[PDB]
Amino acid sequence: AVEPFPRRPITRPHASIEVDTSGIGGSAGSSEKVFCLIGQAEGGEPNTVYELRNYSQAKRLFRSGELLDAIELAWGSNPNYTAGRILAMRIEDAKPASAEIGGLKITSKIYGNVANNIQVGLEKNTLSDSLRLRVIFQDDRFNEVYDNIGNIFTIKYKGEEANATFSVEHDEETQKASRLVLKVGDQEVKSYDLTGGAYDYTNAIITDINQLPDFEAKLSPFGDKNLESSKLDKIENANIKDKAVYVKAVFGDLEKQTAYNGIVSFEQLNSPIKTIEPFELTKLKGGTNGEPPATWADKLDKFAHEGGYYIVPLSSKQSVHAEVASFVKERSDAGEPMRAIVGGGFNESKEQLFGRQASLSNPRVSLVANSGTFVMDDGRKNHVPAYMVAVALGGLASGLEIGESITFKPLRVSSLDQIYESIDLDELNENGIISIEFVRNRTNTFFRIVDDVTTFNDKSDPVKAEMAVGEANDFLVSELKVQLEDQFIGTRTINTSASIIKDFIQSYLGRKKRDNEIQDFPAEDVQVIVEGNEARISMTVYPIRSFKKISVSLVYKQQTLQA
Amino acid sequence: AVEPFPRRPITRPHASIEVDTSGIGGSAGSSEKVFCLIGQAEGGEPNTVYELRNYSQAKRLFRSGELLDAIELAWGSNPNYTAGRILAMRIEATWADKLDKFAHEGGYYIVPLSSKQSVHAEVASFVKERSDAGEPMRAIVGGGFNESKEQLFGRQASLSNPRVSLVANSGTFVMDDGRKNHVPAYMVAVALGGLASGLEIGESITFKPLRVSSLDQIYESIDLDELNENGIISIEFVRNRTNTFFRIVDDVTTFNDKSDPVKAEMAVGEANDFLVSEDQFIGTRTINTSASIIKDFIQSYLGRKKRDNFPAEDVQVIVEGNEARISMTVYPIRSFKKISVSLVYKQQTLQA
Amino acid sequence: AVEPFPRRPITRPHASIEVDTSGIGGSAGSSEKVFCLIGQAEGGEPNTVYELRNYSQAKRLFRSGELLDAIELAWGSNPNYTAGRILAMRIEDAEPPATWADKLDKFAHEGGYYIVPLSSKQSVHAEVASFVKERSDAGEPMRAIVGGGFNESKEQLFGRQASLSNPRVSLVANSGTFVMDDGRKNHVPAYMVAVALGGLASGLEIGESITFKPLRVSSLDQIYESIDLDELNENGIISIEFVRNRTNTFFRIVDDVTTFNDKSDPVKAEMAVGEANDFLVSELKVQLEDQFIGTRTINTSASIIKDFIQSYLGRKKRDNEIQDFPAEDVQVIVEGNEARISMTVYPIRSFKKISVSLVYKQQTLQA
Amino acid sequence: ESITFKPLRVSSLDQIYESIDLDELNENGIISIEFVRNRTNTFFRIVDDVTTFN
Repeated sequence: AVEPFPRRPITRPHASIEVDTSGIGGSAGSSEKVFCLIGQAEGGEPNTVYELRNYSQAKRLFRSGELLDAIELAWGSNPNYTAGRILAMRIEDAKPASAEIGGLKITSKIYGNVANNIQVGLEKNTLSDSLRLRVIFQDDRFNEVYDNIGNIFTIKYKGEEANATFSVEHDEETQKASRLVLKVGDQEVKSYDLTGGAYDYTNAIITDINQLPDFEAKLSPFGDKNLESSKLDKIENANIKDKAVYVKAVFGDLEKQTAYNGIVSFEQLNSPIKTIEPFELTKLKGGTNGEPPATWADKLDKFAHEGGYYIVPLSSKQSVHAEVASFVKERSDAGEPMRAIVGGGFNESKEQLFGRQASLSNPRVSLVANSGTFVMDDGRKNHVPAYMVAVALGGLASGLEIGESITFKPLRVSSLDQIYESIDLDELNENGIISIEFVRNRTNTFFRIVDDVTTFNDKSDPVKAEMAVGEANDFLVSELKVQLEDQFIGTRTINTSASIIKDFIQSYLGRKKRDNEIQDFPAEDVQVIVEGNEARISMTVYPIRSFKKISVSLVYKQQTLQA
Repeated sequence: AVEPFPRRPITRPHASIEVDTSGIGGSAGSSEKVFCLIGQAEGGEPNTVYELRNYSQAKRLFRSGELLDAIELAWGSNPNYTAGRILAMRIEATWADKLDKFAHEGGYYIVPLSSKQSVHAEVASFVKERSDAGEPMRAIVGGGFNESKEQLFGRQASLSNPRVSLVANSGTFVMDDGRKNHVPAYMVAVALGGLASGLEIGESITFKPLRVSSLDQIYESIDLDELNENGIISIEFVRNRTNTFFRIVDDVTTFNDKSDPVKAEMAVGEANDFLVSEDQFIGTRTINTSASIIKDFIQSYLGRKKRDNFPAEDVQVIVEGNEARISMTVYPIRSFKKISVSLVYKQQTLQA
Repeated sequence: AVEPFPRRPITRPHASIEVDTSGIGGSAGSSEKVFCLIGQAEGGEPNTVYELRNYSQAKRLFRSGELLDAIELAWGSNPNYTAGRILAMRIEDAEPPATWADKLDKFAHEGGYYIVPLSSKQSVHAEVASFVKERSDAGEPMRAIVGGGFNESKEQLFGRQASLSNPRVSLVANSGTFVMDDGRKNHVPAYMVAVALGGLASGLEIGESITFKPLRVSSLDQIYESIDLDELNENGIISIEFVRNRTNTFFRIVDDVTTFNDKSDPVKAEMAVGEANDFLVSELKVQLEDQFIGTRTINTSASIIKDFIQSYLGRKKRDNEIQDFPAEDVQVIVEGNEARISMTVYPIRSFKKISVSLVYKQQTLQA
Repeated sequence: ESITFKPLRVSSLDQIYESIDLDELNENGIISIEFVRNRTNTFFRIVDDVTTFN
């Protein structure tokens, strides 16, 4: 916008400035082909989608389940490309482990049966007049102790009068601290309202009370403790004259110090409220996975408006493949383009692959034929069903640039269960099924992805037959819609508007040409007509295409040499 | 209308502004061809017409029933076309009293989810009662799971009506849950009604594909001709290619007549239902006239106009009772059903 | 097609994209000839059609039988040309079959053009003749190649060519000895030579003749004299000539004359131009049908159909499947239900006569 | 100058209307606020400046 300085106008004689920032704002680059996986694993909150950037982060969320192996293959397969973000979700529902003891709810922050190995125990430190809390968990070699818990600050009375007592008033409605009262003799000397105003934090009371001559106050010796004064614990007539009485909050100190604890969260039982008391160490119970869900449809819905383009479900079940096919379809039609890549079981006959391809013909799904073995970063050599190979292909396709085909690219696989003859790869390709070719004619022998054909049979339209072209189309039309929306909708039809839109379109297509996301655009074909409430825009685009045939015609000719 | 500003009139000295807005009014275009369904469902409140806009909303209102499978087919046969609005009603016997509720819901094609011929006759009567009013409609219907040609002919003859079409074939659709759902032919009629609703105004379903997995019966060319000539729609299994697919043979209507396209062929009937139709000089300017000089005058006029911008053989004039009716012929857009190629082999002398 | 983005419409203020793919969508190339064989064999299930691509695949699906030799000759006899697909079917009753008409029908909607039956019986020849006629009339053009037994006189050959005078059958006179990749030399009936000729004809480009193409055989049992070959050529029987005057001796296929008795029309007499006609009509039919039927008769359709036909015929000219065409004879008339289309084609003919006129003349050299 | 597609600044909305819901209200001439979600940045648009007139 043009910005007025000052913002508030003036009607004296004055000067004013009007600054235009529109020349320097820039715009967003090409969208990330974020890659989506949905998988079983231990650990992590169910039905929650996690953005992931490092394998370390993944292995902290997910604990060695098949989802983590899939993430491993997804990043690790082709290291010469920049790593993308991953969106991961845990299929099964899983209860956290819990216990009830000592006036408290104890709850795990992890979910699943592992959480039943958590155990916690609470004891009196009779030296510091405090609690001491033990937390121990074996699967991570985790052990932490929190001590001097409960003491927050102290008051000493140093007047010459014999009688001086500390007291905190209940609020029976809420069980909060209503007021702080200091008594000397038969009267209050000073008192504070704790659940509102200037004294709603303990540190401010400590600051004020130290001004009074007879009283002095200090924080706990250990740590650094401050609380909303509402959480002060109920204390009556405590004889601050004889010794410096420690003021306490027990649950508040537990909450505050455990705030950064990643293993256990605590809540208090109720109204009457139970006194916090030490207890012999107890295990958590009842943490378990449920049965695997019969439908994934309502969970795949969670990826909606998570801005990621390729999905692989970690299952071989045709029902799951039809589910994800439908989800891809509905998100595409709603204007959030998607694709899915799919694979069979461990080793399934060529008839079964045609069966799947016929039962699931859709230009936004791809089926991977081969199954094989990978070598893991753990050093295992493991045997994996073909959908894990589809995970590897998805990681590659999300690593390649927009419209850069996975056709005829190396696959970092150790071996394949089926190695197909030339004619079998011909037939699988003709049926629109992706296969992996073992290249034996070279001295170095390696595995190539044969082609990026989609499961939609009709080769006639490249936007349907080929993944790369459909992807380039989807991103083209999506970035057109979103940018024309945010740039022009609601703007006034100024007499120049058609020229401005033409310049904007030519700028956009210039960028797409620069980045090798289109072959070219004939800029003379960009035409804009503005008529009343709308603009109609027309443009010609030559799409970018991978080579898939080369024909060489080689003609021998004689030559006469003389000297 | 022209708006006065101020709205109040004034007589003391003043200015007033009259605003002609009429140069800007719009939205005068057609309705879309909203699609209509009636049939069995769970969950929905019976005999209430619901607008539906996506399958999620359908599964939210209706559940666990053949109406939701119908809505699925209604958006699944035409994936490369706009998924428009659908109107649907759970019906919990006479059906007219229910069909009355659609009377002022602006939808053009209806399908009853039933094979019962009484239902089809009721629906044809409803379509008649609406279309003779200001709001045209059509219906599509189908048989059961397998009916003979003579049964189909008997049904078509009993249901012979220029706004009803019968579909013969039945088959299997792959649903989005992956179920191989075997369905009676009236669900194929739902699929065709969905396609016809998706197509443009006066496009035609002939030679469009049907995304169906298999058909219960495959008709050879003579049987396809028999059904077509009887005004029954049939589906061809295209076998002449490795890329086999299923093709809608024609958009014929159960009223078959060679003498009028508009009643024989559904798409031209729809065009007539949606087409749009588009200067005076008075005899006091002349002492006497006749149809001959009226014709020659209007020919000179339209000759001047077409020079600035009509064949004398194509304008008719009748004068009666101080009134002259001038009737032009006009040519609407049809769709090809026949291509005739005459191939002549010549031969040529080359020389060098 | 043209498609909206999004697919579901929006009412509130928005932008929407409409995208057209016709300019990049491909088109069907020139159709492929595929060769069909029906044979006595051991091996896979009878009365089903196998597509075969490799001799190894064939030698797994079939073994040790005349069908496998026929497949071998079909690929081996045309070394210069790309080895096409073969459609092969073992036949046995579920013992010798009385009739093959019950089984030939299983080829009907396969993508196959040339048939050879591996038998000498005239009844089988009539059956395949009827089948090829049936499928052609149905709109799936085919041809049959036919041959006799081990050794036959001209009388018997003329009798057979009487029994079948037909524009879609060709009779092969000669029988001979081949040499096989198994290191074997075997005398074979003339229909195995017909298998070789069908392999070559299906390998050759569309509209290219087998006349004067070489044939590869160890020997022929009947070496016909020049008058004998002229006699058989007049009777529309294909004969193999032993070239002897050249230093190199080899076997020519003399001519591609069909068994049809009237030579006045070459489209009926000669296999090559009949095949070119069949493919031209088939491709015109199927492409115009899927292109235009059901489309709106918009005012410009008279342009668009002419442009389509001119493009198609330009493509046919490019592949040398027609000689030429006049562009201005491509004419289209539109009436409310019907497109009426006119075209002229100059078809492509093989040279079968060359006449040289040589005029000796004097020149006066002087210096 | 129209308020359509101008931003609006609010901590939250109690009713988040779906796309079909917003189309319904826009057809009825009721102004509605759209929660933009597909962008990385999430913000509230004023959908349209339609008056209540039918």
